[PDB]
Amino acid sequence: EIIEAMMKTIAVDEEGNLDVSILEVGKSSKKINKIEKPEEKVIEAAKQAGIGTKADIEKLLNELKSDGRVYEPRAGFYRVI
Amino acid sequence: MDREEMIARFAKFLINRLKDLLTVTPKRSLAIDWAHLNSFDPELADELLNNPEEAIASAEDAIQIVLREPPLLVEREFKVHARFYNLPKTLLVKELGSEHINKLIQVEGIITRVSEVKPFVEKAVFVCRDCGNEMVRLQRPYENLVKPAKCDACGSRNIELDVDKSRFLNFQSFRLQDRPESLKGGQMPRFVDAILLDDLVDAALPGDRVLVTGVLRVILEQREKRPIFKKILEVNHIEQLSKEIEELEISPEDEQKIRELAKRKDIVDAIVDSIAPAIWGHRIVKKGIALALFGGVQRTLPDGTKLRGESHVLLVGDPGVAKSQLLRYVANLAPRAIYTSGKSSSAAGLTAAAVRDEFTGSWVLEAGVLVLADGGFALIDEFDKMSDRDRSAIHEALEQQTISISKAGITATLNSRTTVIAAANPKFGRFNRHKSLPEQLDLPPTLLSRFDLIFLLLDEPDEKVDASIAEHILKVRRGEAEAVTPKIPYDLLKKYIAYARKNVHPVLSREAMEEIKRYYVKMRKGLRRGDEDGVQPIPITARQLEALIRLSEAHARMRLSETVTREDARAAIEIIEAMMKTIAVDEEGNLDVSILEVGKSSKKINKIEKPEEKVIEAAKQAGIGTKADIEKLLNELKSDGR
Ligand SMILES: Nc1ncnc2c1ncn2[C@@H]1O[C@H](COP(=O)(O)OP(=O)(O)O)[C@@H](O)[C@H]1O
Repeated sequence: EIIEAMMKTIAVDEEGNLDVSILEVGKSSKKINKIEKPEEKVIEAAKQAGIGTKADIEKLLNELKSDGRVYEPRAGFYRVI
Repeated sequence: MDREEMIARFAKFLINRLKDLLTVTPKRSLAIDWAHLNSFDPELADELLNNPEEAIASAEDAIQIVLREPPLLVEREFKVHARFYNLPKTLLVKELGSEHINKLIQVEGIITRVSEVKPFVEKAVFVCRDCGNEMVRLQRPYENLVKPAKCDACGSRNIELDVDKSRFLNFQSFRLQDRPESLKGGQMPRFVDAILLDDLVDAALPGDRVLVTGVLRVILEQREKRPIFKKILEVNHIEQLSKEIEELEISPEDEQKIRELAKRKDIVDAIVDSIAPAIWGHRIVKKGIALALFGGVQRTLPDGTKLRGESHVLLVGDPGVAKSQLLRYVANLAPRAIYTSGKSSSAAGLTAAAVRDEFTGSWVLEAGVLVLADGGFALIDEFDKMSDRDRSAIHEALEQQTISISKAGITATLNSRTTVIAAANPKFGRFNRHKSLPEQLDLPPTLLSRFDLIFLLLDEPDEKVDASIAEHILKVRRGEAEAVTPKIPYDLLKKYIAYARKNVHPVLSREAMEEIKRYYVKMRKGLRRGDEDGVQPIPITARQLEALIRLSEAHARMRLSETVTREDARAAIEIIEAMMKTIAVDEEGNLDVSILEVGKSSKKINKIEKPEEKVIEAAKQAGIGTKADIEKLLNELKSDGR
């Protein structure tokens, strides 16, 4: 009951994934970052695949710049590395 | 004390030992035995351990007289260093303390660090124009800079060094640590820095078992206190340790029960169940580790090459499958095992590297876990998180079993004859069954071509396999007897592995040769016809054929059989076929992963795909891939600039 009440008050995931180990959920996080990682796939894959909203993909491509998943030498054009 | 009398006593004991030296003139040293001197003159041999400063000097001048007096006397009286290789007691690096200072000791261990061939001046003649030219202030190579404050002859202070008349000698400083084979029980890698002189320099490499016997000297490196700050063993003689002392020994009463255990039925099943009894399942992984412990025969061909005799294992899987625990139980079960992590906690944590010492700033070659465990095992946990320097040298240490470093003024090659039973974690958190192994593994694709066994300890939810592991963990926590205890005790099994890796050397038989041949040709043409008009898949490579023979000989050595029985070669096929499913089979067809990938499809699509608003549409109606697949294809192409 303590373990059950802990998982409920945390809301760790929809399917109860162990986000405490990877800091990512399979459905809402791992599936999106797997499909995400001129600008061919930056504009096309964001539309025909329906990966997410404009604000949702913006934070993912931003975090991809730090982890090394999206590289863009120039500001006008952005690419995925 | 009675130095002149000791010279006469040394000359009395000195003559068959000096007789062969009288023949060989270029020999610049003389190997003298302490037990021989103890038989001739026990009181003289006792002074060797008590006052080694006056004993070595008096013995050198004494044997010089025993050299010039008889015939065949050399013209130039070359320096004859008294090398006492044998001693009545053998000390340990951990047992060594401040009590044995200025005493002739014989400490055993393994060399980890070593310096270059640094020349040092023996007779430091200082050039003083005013006066006092040939004056010598005898300095030792480890000692600090010696400089007189004033000339006693004329009172001048114009002091300088005369390196034209100075007689320089060779000098090398190494680090002797505890042997990880047996002295690792103390769990303290204590070190005693030692020095080397002429005929001792370049006499041993790092990661080698040596038995040094010298005088324990001291050095006042710091001026913060009058007492010494660091002790340095002045090595008088160096010698590599014998085989019996550097290998596991078995009692004669145990040699009978080890042979009795070999005659016991289902010996293979007993050893598999005896390896990590706490963890549930993974019997294929347990048998694969068992084949790695009883490594194959290592033979050398007369053509110069040496056939490999090790089987490296890699345990890839999601977190929570007790893949790190499997590297623990084997760490204590294996005879010579160094349990370590992939994290580069030191400059030479994984592979031997070069680092400048803190004493004189000179680069010293420090060994690693793949060097100290030579002729043994090295269980590397978290193999996917390694430094770039270690990742570049493991490609050679796993196949050629050599580590050739030629940087930082240190050029040499080591012997990395270790069985790397490693375990890596996927860089995506959990391993996906829809992607190949190097796609989710941080290890390079060429590095995977070295491991003979790669098991996938994946986590799969199933009511049958989860209810068994749940009740098994409960039995382990409850303290159940048969749930934690092995069928073969760890103490006896540790000797059983050393007995097989030393005495039993199986040889291939005609029955097993036909089984290895029929299996290799059976895999051929398994999937090559599939990917026609392009890169045809190679289901099995000749590299894996050598790995199959190593596993077939591993199963014969585990049974303590001097021949590879047809049943032994069949057992290695099941383990290979089981790994096939993990990689290169039962996944993207055969040839999967291989060197880099199956290519059957990926490579095939690569050649077809090979201001870009037109090329995205061109790939659409081409039908080579869906809009989602052709999207992810160019992300990997943009990664390499394509
Ligand atoms: N077959 C098994 N039997 C018993 N315990 C297991 C088994 N598989 C996984 N475990 C459990 O997994 C937990 C973590 O093990 P660990 O060695 O840390 O795996 P990893 O390092 O991959 O996370 C342990 O508490 C252990 O009890």
